[PDB]
Amino acid sequence: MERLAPAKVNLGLSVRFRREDGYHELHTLFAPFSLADRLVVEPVSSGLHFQGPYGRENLAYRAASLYLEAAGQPGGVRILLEKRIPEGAGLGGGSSDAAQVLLALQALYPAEVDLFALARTLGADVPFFLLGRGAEARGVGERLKPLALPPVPAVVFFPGLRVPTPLVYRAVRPEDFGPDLPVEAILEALARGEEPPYWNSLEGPAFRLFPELKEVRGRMRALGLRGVLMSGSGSAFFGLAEGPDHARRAAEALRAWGRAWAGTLGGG
Repeated sequence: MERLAPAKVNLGLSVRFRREDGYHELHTLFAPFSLADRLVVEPVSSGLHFQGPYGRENLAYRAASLYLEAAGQPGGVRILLEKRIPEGAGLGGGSSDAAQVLLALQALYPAEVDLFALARTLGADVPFFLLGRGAEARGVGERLKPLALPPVPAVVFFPGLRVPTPLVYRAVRPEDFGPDLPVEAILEALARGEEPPYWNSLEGPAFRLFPELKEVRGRMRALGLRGVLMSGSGSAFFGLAEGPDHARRAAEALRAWGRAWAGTLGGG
């Protein structure tokens, strides 16, 4: 079986306050983006044979192991993961990989396994990717409500500036806290091709600590992209294009400074 595991971007991210539990309450939109890892998943008589980054620590490996356990060890599987999405950049490739492995095994080895229970065990964004569409999220990003997003042309850019993800959160200050995102107005702005009334509260600390990031945004703005945001905790950025040729040409120009892809954001 072949599968495609699409990326996501956070189409706006607002840090609402610090919770009684010490994490930050978010309000954020998750939008699928068409850049996708390719997975080949095939049943075999025995064993779990996995090729991809991180070996046994890969979320998709853990997904397969959990599934086969839940299903009463119905047989083996061979999984090949070909990465197209950069890792640890706010794009959710690993979570998407794991979702597709769950869905593939569900088809290959039906056994009334509760995929969402497994996905919540795996955590991160696996429950989101199982939905196959956009979502509005609260809590720490895990409390989901489905959201229909208009499909629009977009560009994702990866500058190669990795820091541990807790850093950007530890750097957040009360002065960075925002209101809820105006969800309907953001959707309207996407469909109308306007500048969306969104923000990413994490850009507060991130641009203060890493001024290189403002240069990334400026470069994307100069190519005509609208609504340029760092995606979640970063460091990937996205921007909205006027049309598919514009997305392609802006992505091509950005390759001078890093990795870029033209695609579609939203769609379900």
